[PDB]
Amino acid sequence: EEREDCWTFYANRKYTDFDKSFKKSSDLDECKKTCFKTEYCYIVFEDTVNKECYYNVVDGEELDQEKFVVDENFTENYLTDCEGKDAGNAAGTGDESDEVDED
Repeated sequence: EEREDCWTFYANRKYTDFDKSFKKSSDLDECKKTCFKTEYCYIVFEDTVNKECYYNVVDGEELDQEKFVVDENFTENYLTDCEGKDAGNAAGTGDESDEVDED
């Protein structure tokens, strides 16, 4: 749906581990839908190069951007202070940190 969960972008990051269990299919819609689906609805990891979407389907509320280190080929965006829809749109996924072009 056009009312998404709003993912707040902070930085290109990874703490170099994907144990939190993510699934990758890149459909913006699919990702929202997956987010809305679990409990957690909150962390999403995107592959900057492949333009892919991994959605965190488990509790990783403790995944903090600032304890996270930079994985250059990934963009990290997490639902920050939304927990509802109403007007849900947030185009910031891989938007911050321009290296080559817009990435």
